Amino acid sequence: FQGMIKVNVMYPYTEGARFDHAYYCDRHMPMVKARLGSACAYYTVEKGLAGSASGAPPAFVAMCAFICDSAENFYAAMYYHGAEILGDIANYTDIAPVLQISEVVVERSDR
Amino acid sequence: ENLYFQGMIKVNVMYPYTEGARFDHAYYCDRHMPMVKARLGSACAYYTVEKGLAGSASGAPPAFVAMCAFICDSAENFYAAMYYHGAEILGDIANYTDIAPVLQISEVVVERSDR
Repeated sequence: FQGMIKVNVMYPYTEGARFDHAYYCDRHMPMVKARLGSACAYYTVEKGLAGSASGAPPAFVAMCAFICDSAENFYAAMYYHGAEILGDIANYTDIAPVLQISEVVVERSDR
Repeated sequence: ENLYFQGMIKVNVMYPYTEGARFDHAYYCDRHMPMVKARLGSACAYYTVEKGLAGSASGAPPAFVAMCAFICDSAENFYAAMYYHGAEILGDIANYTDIAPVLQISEVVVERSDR
């Protein structure tokens, strides 16, 4: 695909499953972005709070997104730096994430 | 700093991909989303929209056919808008899809890493 893409990493919520949010934001993500370099314009991070119903847990305990100009350049970066990136995951979680690549339709409505 | 969480939130609406199911991406983007934003008013700073292309596996479909996010300064303001306008918002979903979305509220930890 040619155009702006959004690579989503979405960790499903499970009661009692470990997800070290501080490590994820403070250590892991900055390292991942440093290795990705120009292959990612910016990243986003979020912490799940709730689902739709009152007291419903969120579907995902945590999520991130990598906003990139080229899907090809993103995958090439993930291939080359995969040992190091994948090797750091166990330091914050054992959850296997849902992985998706999407076309950015509206990056942000106000711009 | 604060006694309870009252920071920036991200409201995620995520439509699971279902083989052959209907999803009018044009209506969703140019009719539905601008209407939802109009009803949220100042409760939402901005919204985002995306179309699923693929999953991790080669030729694998995406988990979600379409996703959006409403970035809001207050959860309480978002919910107030949903009490006043949620009936209308939900009533419009049938005009572009029969897929029941998954809704999630998250704390924005990093809004964008380059800012």
